[PDB]
Amino acid sequence: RPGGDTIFGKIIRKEIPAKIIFEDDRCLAFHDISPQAPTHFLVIPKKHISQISVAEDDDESLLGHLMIVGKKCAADLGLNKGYRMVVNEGSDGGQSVYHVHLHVLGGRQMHWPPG
Amino acid sequence: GDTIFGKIIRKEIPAKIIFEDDRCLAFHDISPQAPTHFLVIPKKHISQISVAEDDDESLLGHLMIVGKKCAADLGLNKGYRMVVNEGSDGGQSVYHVHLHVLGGRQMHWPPG
Ligand SMILES: Nc1nc2c(ncn2[C@@H]2O[C@H](COC(=O)NCc3ccccc3)[C@@H](O)[C@H]2O)c(=O)[nH]1
Ligand SMILES: [Cl-]
Repeated sequence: RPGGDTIFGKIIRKEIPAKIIFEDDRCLAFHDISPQAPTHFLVIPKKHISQISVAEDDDESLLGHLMIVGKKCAADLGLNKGYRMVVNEGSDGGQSVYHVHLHVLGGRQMHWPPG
Repeated sequence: GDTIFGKIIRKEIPAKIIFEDDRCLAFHDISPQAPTHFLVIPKKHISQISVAEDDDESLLGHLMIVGKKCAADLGLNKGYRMVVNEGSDGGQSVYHVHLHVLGGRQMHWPPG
């Protein structure tokens, strides 16, 4: 099954419901079920890549597309004071789902350090 | 307007450079928030991610690929966190797009 069987692969194939913000042939943006800010969504590739550390050189356009879609969705959601984009890698990064994903958080002041 | 990151790209002030190519520069953060904390920045002056153009897509992805390669070279085998801040709520400190890469300790949740 295209996208794999992580929760995110299931969401891509409409097998598990999600609150979808934007969808194209390359990616999907949807709200996080455990939000850490008043607005907290995810942008994921439809292609399954387990983690950023194994992304290939030719994935550059796709990874950049996640950011472009993320910033467009943030504007569409009225995050006019800004937002934070996060990619978690591995154990120290706090990655819990091994399908690459970009978090976008806003609607409150984000603090430093970022975790 | 120019920023301190422009000065770093132009080699006018020092930074501990990790990697450079024709289109980006990676260097250690002067105010590190983890045992390893570096930045990957485009040489093109994009002020913030909110104004990035569609044609910049692959350049933005290039920052992430460079970041992950630098992280491996710096020994971050247990993982790391990549961050882009936008605007005041995002805590963006310099108005030149930059990818933070942090590791060498457990990163926590929420991410700020
Ligand atoms: N809509 C929807 N979102 C989901 C679902 N199952 C998971 N998620 C979200 O995926 C993200 C994965 O994040 C990471 O990999 N690291 C962040 C993290 C997570 C836990 C503890 C510490 C850090 C998390 O923020 C989840 O809330 C789902 O069924 N539906
Ligand atoms: Cl910043």
